[PDB]
Amino acid sequence: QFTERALTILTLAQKLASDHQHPQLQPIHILAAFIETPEDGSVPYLQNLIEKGRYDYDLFKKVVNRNLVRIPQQQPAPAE
Amino acid sequence: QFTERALTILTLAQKLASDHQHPQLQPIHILAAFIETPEDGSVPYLQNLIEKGRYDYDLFKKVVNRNLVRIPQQQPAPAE
Repeated sequence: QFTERALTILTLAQKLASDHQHPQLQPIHILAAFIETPEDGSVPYLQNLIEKGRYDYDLFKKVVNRNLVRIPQQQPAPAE
Repeated sequence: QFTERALTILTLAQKLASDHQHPQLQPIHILAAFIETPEDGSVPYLQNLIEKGRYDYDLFKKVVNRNLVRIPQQQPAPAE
């Protein structure tokens, strides 16, 4: 099972596939789910394990957004 | 090197330049490091040398925070 923080990320990932009418929920959306805001003090964005781990978040958001654009749309009901 | 208060205030200046994705770390950031919040009780901000030294500290607050906003934003690689 999931914690409130984790379940929120899961939920948001699903939300994002629906919001963007995507047929599939991908790591791109879960990555998008973490970057809720651009807040410097937020663990989901810059206090993040990814930021401190390996890939920079200014570069990260570009990767995530590029993929959200590349992933094809549906007529909302077929999302995910 | 620096002591705990000094290394921290320098670190904060450096942190601000990278958080706001600025092209250069400068006097604005170190002033911002000192002017962490509007609280006069903050030892780094008003009961500090800043109010006691005469300078109209409200001006530093407004100019410095305004400059954190006005200073051009960059990609993570050019940040700081």
